[PDB]
Amino acid sequence: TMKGLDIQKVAGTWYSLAMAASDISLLDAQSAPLRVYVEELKPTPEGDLEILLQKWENGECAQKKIIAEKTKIPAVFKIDALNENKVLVLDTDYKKYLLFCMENSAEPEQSLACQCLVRTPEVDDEALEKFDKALKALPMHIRLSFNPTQLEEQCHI
Amino acid sequence: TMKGLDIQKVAGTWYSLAMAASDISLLDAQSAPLRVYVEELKPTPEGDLEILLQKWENGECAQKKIIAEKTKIPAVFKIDALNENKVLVLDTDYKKYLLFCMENSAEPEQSLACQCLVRTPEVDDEALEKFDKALKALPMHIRLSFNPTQLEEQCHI
Ligand SMILES: [Zn+2]
Ligand SMILES: [Zn+2]
Ligand SMILES: [Zn+2]
Ligand SMILES: [Zn+2]
Ligand SMILES: [Zn+2]
Ligand SMILES: [Zn+2]
Repeated sequence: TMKGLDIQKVAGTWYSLAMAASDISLLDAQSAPLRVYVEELKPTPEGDLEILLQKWENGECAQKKIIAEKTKIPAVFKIDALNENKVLVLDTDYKKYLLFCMENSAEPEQSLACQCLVRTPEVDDEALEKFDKALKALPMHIRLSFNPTQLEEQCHI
Repeated sequence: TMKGLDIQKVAGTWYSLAMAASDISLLDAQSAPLRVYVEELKPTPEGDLEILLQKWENGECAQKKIIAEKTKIPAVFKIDALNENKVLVLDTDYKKYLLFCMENSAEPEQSLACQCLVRTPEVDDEALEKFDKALKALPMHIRLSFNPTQLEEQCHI
């Protein structure tokens, strides 16, 4: 988990370039439970974190606003959404990429999903290498990526 | 492509441990067109290669045989497959792992799919690292990894 995280500097728009998870079924279908496309991060003054993302539901992408609550580890947040209860920030440079995981701490290998976010819509090979470097110590069995045209196509339905 | 490959040596039982493809839709469900699980390679006296595999098609785990005809490259075979034209053997050591891709000469990008095969139904980190470096240049938007108790389950789950 990240040390020295300044949550306020992650604010603004983001794109889901890649995602990976501990169980194939968490991401394989367009309707899979952790297939989510992050659009905005909105930190609060108190230091909580609003996550704005799109999820497929009943034929259409739908916006979800997930309130991530501050905890005693600065880069760990508590949630009650998507059947997860934690959001972990692994690393970011604030201006280019951000790596975050979600999991259900009660069954982590059934529930862990990590994403590589980028600030701009392009395939950033260096951000992906950082992502893959973070992932090799995690029990991932599926990894997906989306170029900018593919990402927009996910909700162009 | 591997060079000085000895087809007779690859004969015998194998298990599909990991899979990767250019297009998510080639592998993202059991029903997906290139989700195949290889059971046995059967080299012919004539230098061809019969490939036995399972494929979940309707409600079944269909058993399927594909005949891969020799070409004037020892590591490339012609098939008419699922909708693929070639099987390319990239690397092997006969008794641990074998790496192969399938593609269509007509439109390879929307058709490339590769697999890491192992002889024992064990997760083998060394085979998987060979696979990853074999593929680090290719634009694969889906990569899948199976566990020990999927390796021997019919159509892996
Ligand atoms: Zn709060
Ligand atoms: Zn468990
Ligand atoms: Zn590149
Ligand atoms: Zn595992
Ligand atoms: Zn629509
Ligand atoms: Zn022949």
